[PDB]
Formats: sequence, C-alpha cells, structure tokens
Amino acid sequence: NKRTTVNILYVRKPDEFYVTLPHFQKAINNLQKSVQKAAAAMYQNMLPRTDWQVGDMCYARVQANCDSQALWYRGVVTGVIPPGITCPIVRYQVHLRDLGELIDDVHSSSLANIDEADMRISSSAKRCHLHGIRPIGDEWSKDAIDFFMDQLKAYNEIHVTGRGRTENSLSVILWGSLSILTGPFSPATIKYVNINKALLMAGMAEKDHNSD
Amino acid sequence: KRTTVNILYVRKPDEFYVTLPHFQKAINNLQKSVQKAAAAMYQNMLPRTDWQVGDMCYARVQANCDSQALWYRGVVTGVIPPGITCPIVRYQVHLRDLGELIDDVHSSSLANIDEADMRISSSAKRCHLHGIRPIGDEWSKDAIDFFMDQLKAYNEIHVTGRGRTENSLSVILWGSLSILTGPFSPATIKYVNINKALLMAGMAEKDHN
Repeated sequence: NKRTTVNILYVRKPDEFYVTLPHFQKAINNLQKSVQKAAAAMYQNMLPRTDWQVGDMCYARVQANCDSQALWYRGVVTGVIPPGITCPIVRYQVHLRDLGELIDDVHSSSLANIDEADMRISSSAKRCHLHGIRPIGDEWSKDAIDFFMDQLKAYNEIHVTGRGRTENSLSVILWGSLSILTGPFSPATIKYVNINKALLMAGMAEKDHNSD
Repeated sequence: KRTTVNILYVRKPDEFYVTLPHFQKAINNLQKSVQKAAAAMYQNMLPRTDWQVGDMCYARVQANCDSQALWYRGVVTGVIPPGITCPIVRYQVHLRDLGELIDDVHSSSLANIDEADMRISSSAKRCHLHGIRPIGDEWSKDAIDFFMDQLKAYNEIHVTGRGRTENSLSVILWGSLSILTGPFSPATIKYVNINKALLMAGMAEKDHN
C-alpha cells in the first residue's frame, strides 16, 4: 500500500534513475531476446542509412553498463555528434528505452531501422527522481552520486512512494529495507530507511523548496 | 621551433595525446600486431579475476572511434566494486596506444600480456596546454568543446615544447592556415596560438606559475 517494491535497472543521478516492477522482470527479459531477433533481421535486410536525427527511434548495437559483449537495444536518438579531429565520422548519442542509459559515440553502422510494433511497445525502464531534494550547486557531484549508489547496495530491498510526476519522470521517496531475523519461532522484522533523507543528512543534497 | 603532430585522442586541455606524423604507419602495424598477440593470449590464458591497479594487460574494448570492440594494450587504472545495477567487479583501463580511459570493463574482456610485447614504448604521447588552467575547479564542458572546435578549425596542428612534468609534456599548440596566392607563388602559412585562443575566449585563465 504505502510502499511498492522495485528493481533498479539503471542509475545516472539521484534526479534520474530507472526502475521496474519485480514481477515484470521476466517479460522484460523476453522482450530483450525478442529484440535481438527483430533487430538482427532489420540490420542486414535494410538499405544503408545515414540520415539519423534527434528524436528518431531505432535499434542500436551497443555495449551497455553491465554488458560484456555488444547487444541490440531499442533506442531513441538524443544527440548528433559532428565529425572531429580524432574521429572524422558523424556519430550519435542514443537513449536505451529498456535500460534508461545514455550511450555516446554510436556509429551509424551500429544503428538499425525499427518497425512499427517495437515503436509502440511501452518502454521497460521507468524513470524516477528523488523527491524534495536538489544538488548543492549547479550539478550532482560525483560524491553525491557515489553516496546514492552506496545507499542502494546497502539494503535488502528497494521501495518507492509516489510524490507525483513531472513531464517525463515520477517523483519518489526511496526506501531501503532491512530484514531482522529474530529467532525460529518468530518471522523476520522489516525496518524501512528513507534514502532521500539520508542524502540530506549526509550533506549530499538540500531541500527543494519548489516541492510542497 | 614547431613540430607537426597527429592528435590521437583528447580528454581535456590538460590531457591529450599526440604522435609524430611519420610514426603513423608504425602505429598501424602495431595495432593489428596487437590483435594477433592478444587473441592468442585470450584463448590461451587461464581465466583470471585477480586484476589490480597498475597491472599491464590487453583489453578488448570499444574505443572512441571504434564501431566494434578491438584489442588494445592497456593498464588497469581502477577497480569498480559490484553495484545494485551490476553485480560484478569491473575495471577501468587506460589504452597506452590511444590515451583514452575506458570504464566498466569486465574481466572477461581482459587478457594477459607478455613482457616483450609489454615494454614497447606507448604510441600515444601525453601533453597538456602550457601556461593555462581552468577557471573553475575542473575543466567545464564548454572549455573542452571549445578546445575540440579549435583543433578541427585548422589545416594542421603543431606543438612547441616548453618543458615537461613527469608524465606529460607541456606545449604551445599551434593551428596552421594555408593561404593560396596565385599559381606563381607558393602558399603562405599562418599560425594561430591555440593556448591563447582559449585565454582570449575566456575559456581558461593564465597559470602565473
């Protein structure tokens, strides 16, 4: 009721990270290996294409955060990187809809056309930001991001409480749960820790006065 | 004195990598020589997870201008503990022949390197722009983008050495323009001081040391 358990797919910053409902996890996996087949056929069958622009949907063959090998992903072209002295080819930045991670320096050769079903299938990665807090400065510092990451791996499970949504993200109070084993006759006890407040108390963020 | 160079890779105005232009073919031979040696080691070698900072190695990674992952001579610069998103140890590797840092490299992509292949001097020579420093704590994206723009805005790039730290060479970077002035006269070259251009644009400040 008050808390919904989630799986953390990818973390960029405390104001941008991506989750999924735990029961949905298998369907996400099925979608990913389904995506490999569709993308691979597309790549060799399609005519070569070089006209890629921002806002274009696509498949990208890229190595994501926890990938040992490059794999196909559903993506949206977020940026165009003009040729440079080190690299004389146009390249692109791609947002991976099922993971949430931005990938830079993607060659046109790694991009493939996307058909119309895999365009309207809802993105697996659900965007969130920590509610009621902001960085102490222009941007989230590396310390604060590292602190956030450290908190996430410091708990048994992760839970969110919704505080409304912005135009592309859901505002949440992130909860860490500890499980306490108290004898064979009694069930484990669960305690919840407020990660948002943990960032505040550690001096890694300050209260956002735009929130109520 | 000015020596023409090829820019291999740029991280920041205080960290970029060059080579002498005549060495370029020799670098190319080394890279595809590396492919042979590394692939051998990989299928040869016993599996290893013992990777530590300062360890010499081969890394199969997708570098900056690579469409596909390739083998590179490397040194492990960092160890990345497992996280909630990725439950495996990973490593950060510096590519000696390119100069670029690569993050999140799995142990499966790492291979042992033998010592003959290891002691060949790095193709990439480290440089930093002399007499300047960032305005803020660190180089801003604006300054880095400006620096990149300067490098591609000229016909050729040249360096003048003004001393060395222990791992990097302090230089004045020069951009050259060629001016065509009729069939009878040879073209004239004008040089622009890239270090100064950054100072002028307010993208950097004087070192005063």
